[PDB]
Amino acid sequence: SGFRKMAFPSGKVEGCMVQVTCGTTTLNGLWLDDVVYCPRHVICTSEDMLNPNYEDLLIRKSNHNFLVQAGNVQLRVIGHSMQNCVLKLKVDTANPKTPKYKFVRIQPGQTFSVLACYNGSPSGVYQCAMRPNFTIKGSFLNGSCGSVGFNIDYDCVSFCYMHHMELPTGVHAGTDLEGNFYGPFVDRQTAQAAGTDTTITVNVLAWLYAAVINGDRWFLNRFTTTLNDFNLVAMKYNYEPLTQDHVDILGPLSAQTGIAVLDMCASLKELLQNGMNGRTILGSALLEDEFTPFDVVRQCSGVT
Amino acid sequence: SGFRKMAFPSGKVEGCMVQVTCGTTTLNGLWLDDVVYCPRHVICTSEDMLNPNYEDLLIRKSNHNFLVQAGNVQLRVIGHSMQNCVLKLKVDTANPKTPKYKFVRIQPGQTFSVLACYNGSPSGVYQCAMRPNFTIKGSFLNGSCGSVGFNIDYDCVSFCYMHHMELPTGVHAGTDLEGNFYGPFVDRQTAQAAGTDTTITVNVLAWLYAAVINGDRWFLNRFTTTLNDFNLVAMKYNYEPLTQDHVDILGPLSAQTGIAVLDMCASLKELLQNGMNGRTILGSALLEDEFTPFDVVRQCSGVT
Ligand SMILES: Cc1ccncc1NC(=O)CNc1ccnc2ccccc12
Ligand SMILES: Cc1ccncc1NC(=O)CNc1ccnc2ccccc12
Repeated sequence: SGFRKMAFPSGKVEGCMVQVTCGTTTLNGLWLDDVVYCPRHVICTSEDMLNPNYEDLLIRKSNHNFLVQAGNVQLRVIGHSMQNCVLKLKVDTANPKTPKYKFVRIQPGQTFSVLACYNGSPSGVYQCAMRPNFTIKGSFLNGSCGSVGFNIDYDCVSFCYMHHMELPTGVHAGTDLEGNFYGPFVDRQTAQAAGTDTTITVNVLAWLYAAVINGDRWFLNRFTTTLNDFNLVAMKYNYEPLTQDHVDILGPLSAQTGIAVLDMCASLKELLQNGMNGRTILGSALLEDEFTPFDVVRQCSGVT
Repeated sequence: SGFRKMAFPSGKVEGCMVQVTCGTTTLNGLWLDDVVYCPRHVICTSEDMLNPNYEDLLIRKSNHNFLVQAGNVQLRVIGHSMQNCVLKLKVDTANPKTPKYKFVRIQPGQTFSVLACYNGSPSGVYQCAMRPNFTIKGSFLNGSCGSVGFNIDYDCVSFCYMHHMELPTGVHAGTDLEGNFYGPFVDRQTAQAAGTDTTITVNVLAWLYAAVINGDRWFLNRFTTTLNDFNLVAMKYNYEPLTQDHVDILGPLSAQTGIAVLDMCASLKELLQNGMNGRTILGSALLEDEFTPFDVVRQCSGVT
């Protein structure tokens, strides 16, 4: 039935997007209840970003300096406060489109959808994974800051990410909705080392299970391996070591296909050692790692 | 700044999704104004699909046999009619969430977003291209029929696709919103030849331009070619012949990067003849063809 890099339907998040302007800086804000959440660097100019003292910069700002616009209507700001790297702008109006929501701090290797916005307007939606090095490989231009990452469980939107920075390497960094950066990144225009990015092994295996379910099975072999043998190969190819927790999470996929997790590990071991030999898996010529075992189950069962 | 397979924000389409049930068959409908559009095979059972006489099947159906539910509310059906392969159910209530919309019949090689739905509920959104052989490589399970493909220009939703069939080959077929199938496909569970699928050359070139803009330039070479020389190579590798119209559409990308279209064709010629040599372009190990020149411009400029 096909397998696609699917994002969650973004409607519930679109109704929360606002434009936040402070001075000459305009970025996106997330309006939930009577609070607008945005990156605190909205108070910075291009030159302030080199070494900003956010506490000192914010002291020169009053409620009337934060211009919040939701579509064509202006929100009245009645409070402002900084929480880690996010500003919380209390407005006098609760967002009538506020969905049921939670703020969650996701784990590296987990996936989420990103609603890229400019001037408080949504332009696109795509599915991302938080890399093991806590960066995301997104698509963000000047003005995209404040764009959010989220997951949806039936009617509840779990916000997990807010975009803040583009590192000199072209990868992206941001925070959870409490303003805490994922990784060692800071909201300062300085050289920031994004460590070694490893491949999310459990996700590659989940995607191999999705491939078998959807017809792609050329890579299945007559071999098996052990967790320790597989991890020797995984280390060599900069893959995250596979744990018994990862094996357990792959349990439903192993049960559905009848292919034991360690047998799938042996297929992955051979793909790592021999490459794809000019072939593809689910329309890809590389090992895809941005589908969790939960994503594979969800897509293969049609969870709405 | 990164480059992602971005879909349009699906909010405007989510508010149009309804569940249509006829007999024991349930699929998705598109509610716009006082009309619900759905595949006419909603009137078929599993056995009817082998050789259905839609006119005869529809005659045994009355307005009260079509159960349309939008969320938790039931729509009253006051009219029903078949237009090509779609049923148009006139309801007594205009959809209050009807966006500004158009029905457009896209060209092969063009792209669009798909809002996959089950029981009238959205589960995911992904970006597709209508293949040159008029199939789409989607992600659709039982119940996904009636899910729609669309494009968005500021506030206007152009609906281009409605999902109808999964061919025995695992690829998908459907119609425009007037019920006309893309390609030679019929809404009958029979063997249907999806012809040779070619690579959308103009899209690969547009994606190579996106790669250069975003930093990936290893594939740029000291060579040039002509349209005829390039098309000899394109024919050998089952690529669509490049025309002067395609060169003209790539004009803005050629202007932005300073790389002439024929020079980009020479890079593509060498990638076709020599492969990627174990390297990647925009995180892909194959030549991506599901980004039009318009998509590349839109994403690189941040059109909301
Ligand atoms: C440009 C971009 C693209 C993708 N993702 C993120 C960004 N920008 C950043 O990393 C942060 N940049 C800025 C933070 C605060 N004030 C700023 C004021 C003027 C200009 C830039 C500012
Ligand atoms: C299964 C699927 C997955 C992805 N895309 C499409 C489909 N199904 C089809 O091609 C059409 N199938 C059916 C059309 C009408 N009535 C039907 C009644 C019972 C069962 C199936 C019916």
